[PDB]
Formats: sequence, C-alpha cells, structure tokens
Amino acid sequence: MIPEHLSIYTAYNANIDAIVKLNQETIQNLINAFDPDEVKRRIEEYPREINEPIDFVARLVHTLKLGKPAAVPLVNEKMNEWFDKTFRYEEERLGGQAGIIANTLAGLKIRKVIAYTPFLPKRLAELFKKGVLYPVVENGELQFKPIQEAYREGDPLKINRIFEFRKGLKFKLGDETIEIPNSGRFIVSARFESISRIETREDIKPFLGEIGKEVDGAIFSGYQGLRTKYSDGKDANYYLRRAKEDIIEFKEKDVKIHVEFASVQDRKLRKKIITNILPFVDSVGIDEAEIAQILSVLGYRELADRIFTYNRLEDSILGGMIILDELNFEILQVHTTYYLMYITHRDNPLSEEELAKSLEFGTTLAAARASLGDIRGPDDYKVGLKVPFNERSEYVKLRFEEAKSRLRMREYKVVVIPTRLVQNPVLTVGLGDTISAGAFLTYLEFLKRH
Repeated sequence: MIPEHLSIYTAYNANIDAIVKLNQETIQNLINAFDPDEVKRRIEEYPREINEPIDFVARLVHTLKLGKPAAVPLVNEKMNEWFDKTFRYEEERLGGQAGIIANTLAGLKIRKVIAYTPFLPKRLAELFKKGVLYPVVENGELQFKPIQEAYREGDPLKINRIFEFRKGLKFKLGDETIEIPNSGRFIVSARFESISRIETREDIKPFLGEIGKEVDGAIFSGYQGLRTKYSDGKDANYYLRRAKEDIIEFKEKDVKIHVEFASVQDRKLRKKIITNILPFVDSVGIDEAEIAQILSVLGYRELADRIFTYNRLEDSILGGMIILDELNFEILQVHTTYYLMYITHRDNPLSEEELAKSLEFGTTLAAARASLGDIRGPDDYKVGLKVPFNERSEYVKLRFEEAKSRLRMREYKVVVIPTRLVQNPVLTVGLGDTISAGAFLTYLEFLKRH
C-alpha cells in the first residue's frame, strides 16, 4: 500500500511556526514596557507592518480589545531577537510546505526523503524528523547529511509567531481596563528580505542533476515568498530564471515534478510564477481559492468570480480544464473541502481507477494527519481509514454526473472523489500539502508500474 520504494526531493520553503499564550502576566508585562499614550497614539495611526516593537504592541492590543484575529507582517529581521528575548514559546514546530511535506514523507518511511531550503539555522534544522536528508557541498563534492546536523550558523531565520488569546482575560493600558471578548490568534508573519531570496544557493546549484539521479520525484513550492524587488537590484524575475534552471536539471534526470501552489496576493507576482513555473513542471496542486486566483490572471475574470461566489463543482471542472489547456503541464489536482479532483490529458497512462486510488490515498493521509497531528510511522496512514467519506458524497457524485452532461470531456480525463472530511482537527496547517504529497507519491508509483 505505501509505496515505500520511492525517493522524493522537496524544496524550498521551511520555517519555524512558534506559538505564544497571552495570559495576564505576559500581556501586562509587555504593555508595561511602553508609554500608554505612546501606545494609544500608535493604534490610531494604525501600522500595517511591524518595523518596531511599538508597532507590534499597538496592533496586538487593538486586536485584543476588538477580540478579532489578525495577521501582520514582520518586515524587519532584527525583531527576531526582540521577540525571542521578550517571550517564551508554548511550542515551536515545522512549517513551510516543503518542511511539512518532507516530515510527512519521512513519517511514511519511504526509501529516501531529501529536503532543501536555502536558510538552515540550527533551530530550524532540529524541527525536521529523523530520516530527512539535506544536500551539502563537502570537500568540493556533493554529500547528504541528516538535516538536523547540516545547519549553517548564522543563516537567516524565518519564524512566524502565533499569539493565542482567550476570552476572559483582562489587562490594563494605563488606567483603562480591557477585557477580551473572544478567543483568537494574532499572527506575525516573517516577511523581511533575507528570507525572500527563494532559490537553490550557488554552492549546491552545480550538483542538482546529481541530486536528481537519486529521486523519482521532486515537490517544489514556496515561490510565493519572492518579493517584487530586492536591495541588491535582483527581482522576482532573477529568482524565477534560477527556478527554471532547477526544473531543467531534475527533468533531464527523468524526475517528475510536482508544484504545490499557494495564495499569492500580488497579482503581478502571481502572474510571473504561473508563467515561469507551471507550464514547465508535470504535476500541479491547487485549492479552490487558488483556481480562481489563477483564472483571474489568465483573463477568465467572470469564471473566477463565479467560482469564488458559488463554489460549484461544474465551474471548478471547467476552470481546471482551462488552466490545464492553457498551461500544458501534465496533470492538475484540485483539493476542496468536500471533493478532490484530477484532470489529465487523454493520453495519461493511468486508468480512472488508478487516478481515483491516488486521490483516495491523499485524502486518507491528510485525514490521518488531521486526527493524529503527525505521521510517526507508516501504520499511522491507517488511522485515516477510520474517517468516513463526508456526508455530501452522494450529492458530489450526482453533481459530477450532471456536470459531465453539461461540459466537454474529449481532450481530458476528469476524476472526482469525495474527501474524508475531519470537521475540527488537532492540526489545520498544511492539510492541502499533505493531500498533494500522498496523491503525488501514489501517482509516481502508478506511473513507474506503467
């Protein structure tokens, strides 16, 4: 069942996600450090990014009193040390699509899992599972090390911080008492320059093809971390030309490549990624929100608006077909709350049943991880079998048949299954990534058999 003989490389995004519990002592001690009217002044002026500590407290306490969640970018690297010296973390865990994917695969105990990120400080390296390899240059040659032991002292440190606040708590901002209405999280995302240089670094770059010889597939993600423009005159395009070069090295070695897409708010960057990356890879993983974002920049604004507004199976099948037809990679996987879907060219070697089985492995693996919070060993996949296909399945199936009646299916194989939906899971972060990892893993297994 688990295709344990396959070897997979993942890049490029891995980071620390760190959680802080805002109890009374913690929030009051923080506020106490500042001048109260200095804080008040900063709230009304409303900082939309965090450059200095007063931006942070201001945005936070505004969020705490409203009792409504918020995410705010950290755009100054030097703040890492401030956060770390001011707060204690409940938990530090691995985040970033490549990180999560690497840890899930190493939890399945496949034959080999190599992960790469250009930024590997010790603190990040130690959050990976045992078993994940990292490529390094040693004595002028390629070697792999256990990733926990491959860290570079001084590498840039990407850390996203989730502040949990629970209802009930009161604190004071000078004389003014303040009770928190609801629970929630205040999220501070790493969005400074040093962690936005998303690439294979120059030392390892010359060995990518040698790395390629060691794997059956590579899963690439994290393009969404690129910025428009960089300090040293580099730009998104510069990094995207390097990204294309990496793709070429693996595909020349007969590696199949899967790109897991992501939300890219800047439409121009989103357009550059789609243009530069998608037509050149084999497999692509998107969610329902992403399908519309892509269509929107491809010019299909009406259909994108329909998808966003009504979330119908039919409009997603049409929109997936358009994206495949326009971009001409090999297979598209769409993940949605109630159904997963594959769209392939008519000459894809897999049968409908194998395509279904691959999707089923994906939703099963994700349901497992959503229930347990972590894949420790291959038997854990079986926990996903305990999560039934959702209550909308029969309606999904009926609507799929109606959709096939309305829409053309000449040039395309379209396969739809219902998800093993977990209502309210131990782990929310990265379920889409885990679906794609399982789907792509089994897609490789079936191709290899063919």
